[PDB]
Amino acid sequence: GSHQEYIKKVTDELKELIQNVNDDIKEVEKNPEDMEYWNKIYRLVHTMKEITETMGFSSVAKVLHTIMNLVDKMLNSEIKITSDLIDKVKKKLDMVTRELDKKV
Repeated sequence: GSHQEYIKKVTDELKELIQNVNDDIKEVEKNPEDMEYWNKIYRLVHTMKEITETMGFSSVAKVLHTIMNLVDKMLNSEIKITSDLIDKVKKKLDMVTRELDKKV
């Protein structure tokens, strides 16, 4: 129904935002200290979090919140940006993708 189309539109939007974050992570991988990509990433994730809260996707929101915490620490120089820190971000983003997949 129209409501089924709505949910499909919303989940497709979330998948596009995730792909956008993955595309920026590929770039920041080449130069981890590039705060321009970390900032864009933070704002993309914040956008996704807003959507998941609206939708009541609580399990996804909690992972997104975790990613924002980590990225915020990187932005406000609370920890040094390593390969391993980037890996934990990637690992969570993949969790987000799986958890979301369960909505269709």
